[PDB]
Amino acid sequence: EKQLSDDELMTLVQKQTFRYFWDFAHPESGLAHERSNGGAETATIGGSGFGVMAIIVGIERGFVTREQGAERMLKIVRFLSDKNTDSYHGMWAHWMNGKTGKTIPFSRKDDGADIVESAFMFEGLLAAHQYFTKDNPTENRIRGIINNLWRQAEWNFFTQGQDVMYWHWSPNNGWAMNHQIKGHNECHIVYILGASSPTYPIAESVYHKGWANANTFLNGREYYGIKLPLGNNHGKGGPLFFTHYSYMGLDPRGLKDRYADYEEQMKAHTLINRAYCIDNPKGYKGYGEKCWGLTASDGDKGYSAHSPGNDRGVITPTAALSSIPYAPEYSLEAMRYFYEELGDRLWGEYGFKDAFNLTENWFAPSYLAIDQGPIIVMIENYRTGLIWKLFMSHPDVQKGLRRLGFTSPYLN
Repeated sequence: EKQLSDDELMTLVQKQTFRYFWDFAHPESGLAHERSNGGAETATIGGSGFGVMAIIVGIERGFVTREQGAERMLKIVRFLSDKNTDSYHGMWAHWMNGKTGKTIPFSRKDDGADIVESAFMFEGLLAAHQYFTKDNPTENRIRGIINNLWRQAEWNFFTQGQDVMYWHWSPNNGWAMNHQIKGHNECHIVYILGASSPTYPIAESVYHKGWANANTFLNGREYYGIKLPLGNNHGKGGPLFFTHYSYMGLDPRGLKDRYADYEEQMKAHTLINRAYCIDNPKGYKGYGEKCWGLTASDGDKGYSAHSPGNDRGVITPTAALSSIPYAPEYSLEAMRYFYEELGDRLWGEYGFKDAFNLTENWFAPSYLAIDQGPIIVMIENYRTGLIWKLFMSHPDVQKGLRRLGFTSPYLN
């Protein structure tokens, strides 16, 4: 078969992966399954938030019509806002039943609000609020519902009156999960949305003392000749998805606060993760320029948060692919290798399967919402900046970023 151009390849990857969020969505709610080989019943909130962004990409790419996409979006936001769908202080659980809306505990004491998952949902919903701007009954109602959900999200409750934010709260276990959200990981957007709230905002000191002070925050060390501003030391920044989940709507290009240049952060982390793979210090089969990218995913021995400090021989396609706006030539090189060389075993119904290990000759049988979503959306951000422009246009997001001391080309 003749080679696809880069534009053709990108479009095929987006279109095939889009099936996960459109055709494979729960029919009652429009929410995304956590994985293709799990419950029939489980919907994931953070992943569904990526799905919301995937729907906007799909309309713009002509995978569905605007009327179809709006209809689906209305189904989603109606389900999430329904009084019979479980919520806690305006937040949802990590998992819920995709037909009934009842919480499914993620672990024994994690059976209430998950504000990181809910923040990823709001990242998508605020983009959707800024996209569905037509004066017609469906889109008027989409915006109304989203604005009410946004105004009802009680960010400051999750501070317990302290200078930091907590990940969970439960009606049955209160604050027992006791997990402070400390930087620099995937949760940046939680503090930005907290600062942006028109109704339950956090104090600035919550960001500066809670998020911005941790062994895993200021880094500044050099790895393979590259300075990494922030993130885990031993992990050389950590799993690569830390450059994806909060930066689907939040555009890191020209984004700066008193701690970092976020464009530098995302590029440094991506190139270090790649350099680790090229170095291949553990000698795994196939690690290289064509085959790089370590992040959390399924694995031949089970799920793990793979990274240069936890390298188990598993390459995970969402790592390189979703980092496309940060190192496009290198991500396109990995994309083409995954499709053209590994495609007979890695490519299937919903795109690239979750992960593979060439040393153990293993290819994941699964697809995961949280790995598939960023592939669709970050490809689009690279090609047109679509989701970035929508999210960064929201006037509360702009207020929040200013409160926290950010500068950006979107601000002024």
